[PDB]
Amino acid sequence: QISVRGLAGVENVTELKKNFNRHLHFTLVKDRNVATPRDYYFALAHTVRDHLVGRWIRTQQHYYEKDPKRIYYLSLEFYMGRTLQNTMVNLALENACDEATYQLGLDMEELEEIEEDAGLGNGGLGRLAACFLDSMATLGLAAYGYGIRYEFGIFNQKICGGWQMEEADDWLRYGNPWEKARPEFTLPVHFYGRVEHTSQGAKWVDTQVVLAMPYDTPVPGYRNNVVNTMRLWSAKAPNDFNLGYIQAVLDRNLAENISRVLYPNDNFFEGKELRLKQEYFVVAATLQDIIRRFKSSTNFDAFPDKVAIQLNDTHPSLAIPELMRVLVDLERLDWDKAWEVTVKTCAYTNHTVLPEALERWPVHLLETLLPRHLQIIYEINQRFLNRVAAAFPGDVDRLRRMSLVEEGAVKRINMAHLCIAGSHAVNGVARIHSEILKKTIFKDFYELEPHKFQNKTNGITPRRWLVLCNPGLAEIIAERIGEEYISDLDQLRKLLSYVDDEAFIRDVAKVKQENKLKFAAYLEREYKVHINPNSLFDVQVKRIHEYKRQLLNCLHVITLYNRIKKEPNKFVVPRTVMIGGKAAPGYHMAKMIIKLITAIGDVVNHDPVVGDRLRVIFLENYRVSLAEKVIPAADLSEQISTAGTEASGTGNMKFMLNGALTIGTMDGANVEMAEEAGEENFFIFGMRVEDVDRLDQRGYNAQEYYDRIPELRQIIEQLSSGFFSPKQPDLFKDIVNMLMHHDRFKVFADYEEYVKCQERVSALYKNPREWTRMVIRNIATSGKFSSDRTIAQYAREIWGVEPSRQRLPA
Amino acid sequence: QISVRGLAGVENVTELKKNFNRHLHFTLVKDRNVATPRDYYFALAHTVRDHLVGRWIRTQQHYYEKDPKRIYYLSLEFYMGRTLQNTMVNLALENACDEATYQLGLDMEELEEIEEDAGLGNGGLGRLAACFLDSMATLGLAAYGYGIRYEFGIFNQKICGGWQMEEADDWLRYGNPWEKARPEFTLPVHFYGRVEHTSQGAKWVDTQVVLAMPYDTPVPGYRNNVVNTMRLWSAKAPNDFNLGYIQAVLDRNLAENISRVLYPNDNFFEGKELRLKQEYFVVAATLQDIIRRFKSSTNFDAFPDKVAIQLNDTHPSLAIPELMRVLVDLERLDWDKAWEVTVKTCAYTNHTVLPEALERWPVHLLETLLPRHLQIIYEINQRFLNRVAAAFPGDVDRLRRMSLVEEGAVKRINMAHLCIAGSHAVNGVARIHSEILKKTIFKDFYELEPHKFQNKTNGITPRRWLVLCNPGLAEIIAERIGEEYISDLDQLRKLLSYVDDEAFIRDVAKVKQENKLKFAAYLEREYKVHINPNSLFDVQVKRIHEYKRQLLNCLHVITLYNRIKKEPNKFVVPRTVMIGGKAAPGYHMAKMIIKLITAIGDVVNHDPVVGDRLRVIFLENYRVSLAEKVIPAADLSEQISTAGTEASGTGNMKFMLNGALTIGTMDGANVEMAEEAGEENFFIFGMRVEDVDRLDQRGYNAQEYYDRIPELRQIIEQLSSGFFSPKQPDLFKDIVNMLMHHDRFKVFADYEEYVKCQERVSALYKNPREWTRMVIRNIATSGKFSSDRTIAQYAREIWGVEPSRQRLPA
Ligand SMILES: O=C(NC(=O)c1ccc2ccccc2c1)N[C@@H]1O[C@H](CO)[C@@H](O)[C@H](O)[C@H]1O
Ligand SMILES: O=C(NC(=O)c1ccc2ccccc2c1)N[C@@H]1O[C@H](CO)[C@@H](O)[C@H](O)[C@H]1O
Ligand SMILES: O=C(NC(=O)c1ccc2ccccc2c1)N[C@@H]1O[C@H](CO)[C@@H](O)[C@H](O)[C@H]1O
Ligand SMILES: O=C(NC(=O)c1ccc2ccccc2c1)N[C@@H]1O[C@H](CO)[C@@H](O)[C@H](O)[C@H]1O
Ligand SMILES: O=c1[nH]cnc2c1ncn2[C@@H]1O[C@H](COP(=O)(O)O)[C@@H](O)[C@H]1O
Ligand SMILES: O=c1[nH]cnc2c1ncn2[C@@H]1O[C@H](COP(=O)(O)O)[C@@H](O)[C@H]1O
Ligand SMILES: *Cc1c(COP(=O)(O)O)cnc(C)c1O
Ligand SMILES: *Cc1c(COP(=O)(O)O)cnc(C)c1O
Repeated sequence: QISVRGLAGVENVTELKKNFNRHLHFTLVKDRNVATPRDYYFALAHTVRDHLVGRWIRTQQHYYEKDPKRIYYLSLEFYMGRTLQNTMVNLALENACDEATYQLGLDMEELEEIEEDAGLGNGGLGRLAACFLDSMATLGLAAYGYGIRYEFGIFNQKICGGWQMEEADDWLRYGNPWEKARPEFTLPVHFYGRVEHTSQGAKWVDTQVVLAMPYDTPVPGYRNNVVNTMRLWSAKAPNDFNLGYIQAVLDRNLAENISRVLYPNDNFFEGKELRLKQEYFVVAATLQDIIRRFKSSTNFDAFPDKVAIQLNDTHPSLAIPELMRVLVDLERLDWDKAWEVTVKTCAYTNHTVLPEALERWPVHLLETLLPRHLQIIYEINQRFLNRVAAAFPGDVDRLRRMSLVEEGAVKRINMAHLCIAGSHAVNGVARIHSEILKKTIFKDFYELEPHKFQNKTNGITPRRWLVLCNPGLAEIIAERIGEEYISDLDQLRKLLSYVDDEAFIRDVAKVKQENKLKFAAYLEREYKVHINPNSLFDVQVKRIHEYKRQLLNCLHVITLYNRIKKEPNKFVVPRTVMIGGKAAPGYHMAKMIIKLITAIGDVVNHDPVVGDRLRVIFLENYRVSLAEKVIPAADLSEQISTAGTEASGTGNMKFMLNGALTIGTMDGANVEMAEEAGEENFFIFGMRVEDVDRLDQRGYNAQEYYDRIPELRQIIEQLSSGFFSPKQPDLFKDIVNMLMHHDRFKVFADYEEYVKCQERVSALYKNPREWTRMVIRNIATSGKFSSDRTIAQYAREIWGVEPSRQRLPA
Repeated sequence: QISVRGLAGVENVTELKKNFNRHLHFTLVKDRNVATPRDYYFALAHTVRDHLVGRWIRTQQHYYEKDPKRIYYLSLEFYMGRTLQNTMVNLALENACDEATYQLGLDMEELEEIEEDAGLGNGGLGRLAACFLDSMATLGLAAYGYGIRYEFGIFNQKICGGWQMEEADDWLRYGNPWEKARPEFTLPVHFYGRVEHTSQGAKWVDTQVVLAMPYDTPVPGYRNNVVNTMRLWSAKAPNDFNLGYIQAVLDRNLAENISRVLYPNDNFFEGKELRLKQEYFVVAATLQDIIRRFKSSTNFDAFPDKVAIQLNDTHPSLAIPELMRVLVDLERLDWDKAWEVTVKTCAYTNHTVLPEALERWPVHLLETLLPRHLQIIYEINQRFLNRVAAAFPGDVDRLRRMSLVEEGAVKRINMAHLCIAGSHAVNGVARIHSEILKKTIFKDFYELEPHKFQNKTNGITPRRWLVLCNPGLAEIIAERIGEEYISDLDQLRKLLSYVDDEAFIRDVAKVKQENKLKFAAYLEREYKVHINPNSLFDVQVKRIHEYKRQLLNCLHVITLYNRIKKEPNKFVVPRTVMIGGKAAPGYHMAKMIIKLITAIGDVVNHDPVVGDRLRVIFLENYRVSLAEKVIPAADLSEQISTAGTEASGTGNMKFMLNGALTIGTMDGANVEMAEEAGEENFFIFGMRVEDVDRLDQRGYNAQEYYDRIPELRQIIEQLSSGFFSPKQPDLFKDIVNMLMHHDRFKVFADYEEYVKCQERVSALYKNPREWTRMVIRNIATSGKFSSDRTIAQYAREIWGVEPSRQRLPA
């Protein structure tokens, strides 16, 4: 049908059809007469999966032969989404499979909807790991993703009476065709025990053993025949575990609980023992694999030349003392040499400056669970603080500020300080964020070792986030500039010469309209809600956090409603305001915000005077597969975090690539986005970081804004009096109290500028031609935000390896 | 190589080789360079598995079209063993696969040793279900086996310091290629709750729900292209289960524990709640399947014409009140009509007369877990006792004896009485056992309803228990009488005309010698123990129970040892005495017996004066795959239970088919075996049932035997004084105390006759020609003990269906 989806040759189509029928019969044990749509999905999945095998075996044997430097990306989260369409895209099989299934009397898009998301992450950090794997494979790097195979990923969100309910994400129920179990490569992981000091150094003894069983998932590069591996560990009890009899067998669950469920708290660090076990589990098993592979090529001098370990946040920070443990205790290397190797091997990426999110493990937990690692941490700390004292003699306060050990009621280990000490590179994820790191929370470390600190601005893969989710846009772009931009997104700059092209303007606007029509139909079919497809699609999708300020969006929505009620017969640009995202289960305020959004919707959507001029919809169960649907349909992207709080954002980039304009603060990657597109092509508002700082020094008084802005006062009165909850008039008292007395994120301070900026958005939307021209200027300058660019910078500036777009033989 | 293993045609061999290579590549994702023997096993397994698919689909669709009466065999145990060789045998693929693998440079027998046993049973009852499935498929019956997919089967037995240790049987660790998960056919099972009485009858409400997910395993008939299904249920938590958040997800384990582990207690009934849950779980899920299939053909009059349910012991006895529940509560049938349907549908098989093994569930457990079923049981009981009162007016003691409710400190439900009341047929498993049922424990029920009581003497499948495990014997038999005996074992009678045939005598003896050589080599390679292959292989393998009297065997062994020590320079027939079997983990005496056997071995095997004239070996981890090795190697089969205690035995039949002579009491199927072969061709000794009865009336005094038999006294003195345990002289005091003061099984009473009979065995073994001639007379008359005969009797006399050896189209 469309060019970017590849060739549908007679020979390929015939072959796909017969392999489909073979799998239906031999693999699924069904015949056409009782087969369901799910059976058909699995037959297709197995058929496409077959095409990965040869490339996967030969990629991995190629690495064994050529022995390049290996990149190990350690993460507790890999937010992969669906795999079927992505595999077809990267293998150039999409049109062929579409034709093959059409000829068998099936709709491939319907079959694609059956696949469960691999929801093994919370949001941005987990999705970044997924985009990175795609880019590393596309750039021909010998890269491995290592994590945990959670039996249950991020919870499915149900909305009941306006409240979030959580249910288990049983994503493995029907099986996972994309994983290959490797029980033969099972490895032991140790917990508890005690440290014994012999003549020949320390020994960790009397441990409890949990087995780590790997499951391998292929990661195909874009049309380069490279297939890398994501290896995820599953927890298994040893066979003599607890070995009255029946209870001992049932107690195996205790060991296997390690890989049972993803922790869904993305707001606040909680020192839970099970989480600590997960963190060590992934680290201990992974490092054995790394070392095995390094030995199968005595001398650890060459270790950093052959191995890079990237830590996705501090979550796998135990890699640093674990590497030291193995090198010192098992390999008998001297401390200083082991430390040199460790530092040159490890690099650390930070994802937030919010103090409550930083990992600070109680010493008493580490003492019980990992006694040897605590000893090693103490020794790392002593040697590090000796270096600080020599560099800054007499600066006693610096010593306590930089210590890996935090003093207080409970002693804690600062995992971020551990990561900086033990890594040769530390990076933030957007230019402003990396600057904030050097000026604020890690200032002392930057002064000691300035060379360690880098920036690596985030990116997204243009495969999933353009070609897969928005084929209509990919095609109209390809018609003008060819197909090379898919693996070289900078080429989108060529589209600037089409900003005055009448055909292209019309095509861009047509693709958006079709996407909006498709999404409007999806909302009725799956959720029974009606929307006007001619309205401006105003979208804020991301996890629910106070710093992300969904509340500020709520205030604007109520303002528009109140303005309509005040002057009903005046014209306003119709809007469909869509807010979606999950709240961490223990985050009370976030759960209240969800309830507020639905409550606003209940009043607004049923007011006859409003009509179809304003609609407020909460998008339930926001996840990767839903993002692929809503983002192509969006007109306006809400990126409205308080300046200095959102480290980067990546959703922002997805919307820019897909033809939405952005209303945003100068925060995270928004700054660089506006810089690329031009500030005149961006809807920028609000305090800058400097203005926030000035307000903090003076003290933030919300009452001032309430007193001086009548429209804001009205909203607060409505909230307080029970206008949005007639049967429970005090329902939103917590929200009001927070806004008035303890708002860390200064919602009121940005309100006026936000409302004014929103008026400028509505004004431009009235001029479809000028709206679309500005859209073209955004799409054309989105190239920097490809994760291919990001990964190439990691490769060259941190890992010390060269990327290549060169094909492996098919 | 050998004829009975089928053809190895050029076309088949070429096809098997390429499909093997395809699976290695596409299914296992390996290449020849890093593939291990386990990978090669799985490639072969998948290759053979492919050949089952077409036949499986067409057998099941054939049943849907022809709508025959369906047989449902309900069991908590299916002791299947390995599947690969059995599948090859039944499909006539063995020689072809042997050649195919040979040409790829592999040894198929080595690959076969990699497969784990499916150890989903304890012993005879579980293995009977497995033999029955094979025979039902071979006789073309529309039969389904329904049970539980235990994650852990019967424990692996390790011997440490002479003691049994149990470890988890993690049989699913590497995957199971023989099962097909059917998550789409998941069904709900209800527990707890309460009973509500409305105008429209009773309702069971406020229940907890556990999901039952089926896994299907193919059961191929012998070369008839029939492939039946064994459906095993796995427990799954519903997605809103317990739905702080983390704990709720981890608590899903509580629901899923239902199918976690097989209960290994085969001696003593224990009223454990988890076991009750298992029993209802299998029954509730199975009955929904039965009813669904019956409806997919309103009128339940025809239900018994289309459905037979066979209860393997009382373990699935809840089927009776569950069927009543569904018919009365859900389908709205009147009680009397539902009861008529239930009785005509169900039949019950008893496997023991020992009172401690009978299921007697505390009322308080049923009240909490299954409140509606308890109400139904009470109602069944009232109506049943009304019938008894009308038949035997004024007989008040009969009423309390026959009641399903047992009075006492704790009220209990007698599940056996429930089964008799609710079944149209009740059978024992050997003629003497069925007679004992009618004369003793079920006498009252027999007097009320004599027509219900039947005999169905047990059998074993000649596929697994001759062709598979003893191909050498199968071949020499086939050379003389052809191949038809494999599915018509009565044809073995033709071998009587070869009893004086010199060539055949030599061939029978040669096959035995080769089997003994092969097993002697196995013992050295896998267990590092040396044996004389020229000695008489004296074998007792079965679960360790007091009634089975492994202790009597022990007494004989010590007698031979003491006789040798008394007259060292006298000639005795050399013996290798092999005892093997698992003890239930909580059965203290059985664990002591194992320790005694190893302790005897420790003294006997290291006495220089003994030499290689006597060896005592405990066969560790006795299971189906080990039985297939040891049984073909045996010369003497020990079947020495106290008369009236072993309901049938089936091991006895396996040994008879494989060319061993039997030393046994007139117990269980031994009686019929001796009747078939002729008493002159059997080594019969000891008390008959009548003699045991006479001894009980008088009172059994063990002291009498101790006082009057000097050789017995010596052994007891040796045991008491610490001759077999020098460092713990009182180790065996429990054994001695039991033998002297509370032996339910009269070990001393059979001692003299047993020892004398053993002398007659040794005498015959000195004459190899006459030994072998008697062996031929045994093999020739073993035909009755085919499970094909057993199943044909069930079919005709209980289920009301005709068997057929007719092929389905390939
Ligand atoms: O589709 C599957 N088919 C079988 O296991 C299968 C196929 C044919 C069979 C023929 C005879 C007997 C068993 C069979 C099982 N298995 C599924 O494979 C998935 C992807 O590898 C895996 O995730 C599932 O756990 C498994 O059920
Ligand atoms: O998603 C993020 N964090 C999490 O999901 C997360 C996960 C586990 C946590 C555990 C304890 C405390 C905070 C946690 C946050 N961070 C986001 O990372 C993106 C990728 O760099 C970035 O664009 C966002 O600005 C950042 O908030
Ligand atoms: O052998 C298996 N292979 C795969 O799952 C497989 C094969 C090829 C693949 C290619 C690319 C990505 C994943 C793949 C998985 N799976 C096993 O199938 C068994 C039998 O059906 C089942 O019991 C095991 O659970 C499963 O690991
Ligand atoms: O194996 C048997 N029983 C068990 O394994 C078993 C299983 C679970 C139990 C639970 C509670 C009490 C006893 C149990 C026995 N019985 C044997 O059945 C054979 C087949 O009919 C028969 O040949 C044997 O004589 C009988 O002991
Ligand atoms: O010992 C070896 N001999 C030959 N090939 C090997 C060996 N070790 C690893 N390989 C190849 O490297 C691939 C990946 O190995 P892994 O990354 O260590 O798991 C395998 O699939 C093999 O093709
Ligand atoms: O609804 C039906 N239409 C056609 N075939 C069916 C239908 N129901 C069952 N079958 C056939 O019967 C087989 C076994 O079904 P089951 O025993 O009910 O699980 C299936 O594999 C089908 O081939
Ligand atoms: C991209 C993405 C995110 C990250 O969005 P931000 O707006 O950067 O927080 C979160 N969830 C999903 C499902 C995503 O795809
Ligand atoms: C046949 C068999 C049994 C039954 O043996 P009996 O001697 O009849 O108790 C027990 N276990 C296994 C593994 C068997 O094969």
